[PDB]
Amino acid sequence: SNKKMINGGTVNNWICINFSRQVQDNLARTFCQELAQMCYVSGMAFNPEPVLPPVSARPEQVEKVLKTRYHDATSKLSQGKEIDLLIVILPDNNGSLYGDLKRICETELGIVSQCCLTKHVFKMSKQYMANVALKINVKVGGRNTVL
Ligand SMILES: Nc1ccn([C@@H]2O[C@H](COP(=O)(O)O)[C@@H](O)[C@H]2O)c(=O)n1
Repeated sequence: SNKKMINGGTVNNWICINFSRQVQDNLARTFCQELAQMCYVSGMAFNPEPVLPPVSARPEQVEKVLKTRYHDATSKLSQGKEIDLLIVILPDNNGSLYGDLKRICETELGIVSQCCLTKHVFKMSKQYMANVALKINVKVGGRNTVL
């Protein structure tokens, strides 16, 4: 028995920001679609479409891109609704980016985030997707089985 979802959480509103120069917009798009699909079939409610298309940014502009995209996506929502998830694509070797990302999301935006390395985005294996779905589920308030 591999882990499974007991209670699937809900992601009605999500966006993706990409920080990897090896990843074009369409690949980010396709990756997120596969991830959304896995989350759904595993037992989550998960909108197949993001609030806004993926955007690509340089790691040096992490603060600016996050706050701007957060503001723009939120303003697009029905009044009172919030962004449930930010998917972030990172270079395999990203230095301080991961930590900066987390501090901003956790303590400034108050948004749940899931980071995904470029290497995994290119591979898009079903096992990887399943694992990330499990992580996302816990983060949005769902519950998974224990081994
Ligand atoms: N300081 C860190 C810690 C994790 N990561 C990476 O982020 C991923 C998981 O991100 P989450 O914390 O958002 O679940 C992994 O696949 C991992 O190797 C990183 O790139 N730098």
